[PDB]
Amino acid sequence: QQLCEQYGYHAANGYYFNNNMWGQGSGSGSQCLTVDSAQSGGVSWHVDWQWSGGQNNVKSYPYAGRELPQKRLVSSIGSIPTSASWGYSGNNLRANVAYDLFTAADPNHETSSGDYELMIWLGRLGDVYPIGSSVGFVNVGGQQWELFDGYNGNMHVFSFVAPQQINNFNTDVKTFFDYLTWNRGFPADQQHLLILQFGTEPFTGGPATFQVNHFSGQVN
Repeated sequence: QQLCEQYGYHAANGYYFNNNMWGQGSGSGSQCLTVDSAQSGGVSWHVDWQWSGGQNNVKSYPYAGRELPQKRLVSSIGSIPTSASWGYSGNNLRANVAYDLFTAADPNHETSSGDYELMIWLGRLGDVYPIGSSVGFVNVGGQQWELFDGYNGNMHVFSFVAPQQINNFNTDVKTFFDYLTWNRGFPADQQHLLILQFGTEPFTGGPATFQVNHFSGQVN
């Protein structure tokens, strides 16, 4: 499946993919997401892109996501085992590589995509910035991260950013949720987990390829 249109979309075997060129209007370029494998044990895919303009504007967030038929209360989730293997190539890369999760208390959350957004940046290429401000370094699930805290509209956004790129990553994402409820006031018995996604936010550069050798994730 080759997904070049702005919102070309594929789903199979419990995973979905979206080219997700939502910011294409803030610059110029092209992008195609190709699905290499989509199985119940995990997915494989890559996206090719070239992007220019809008120096500090995200052009897209191509991703694969785990299908979540029930939106579970974080306090009800035993674990979120996930595994990711990726690589980047191309010139002048300004992009990140990140897990993206969203939670909300009501299903009809009106003015935003979720009460909370939780990102985990495995990659940070070039001078690119998460939302909010640094609150320092924290240790979660066997790794040290720079935690960013901020708001994107109504949404409270927590970004755990790896100080050097992590190309092969295994964790339980519930431990990041635990960190947030023990230390940053996250209300675990009110927020339902809406989304578990993984991909790349390009800003500028290319011709580039973000290669996902393997992604898997579950909400248990």
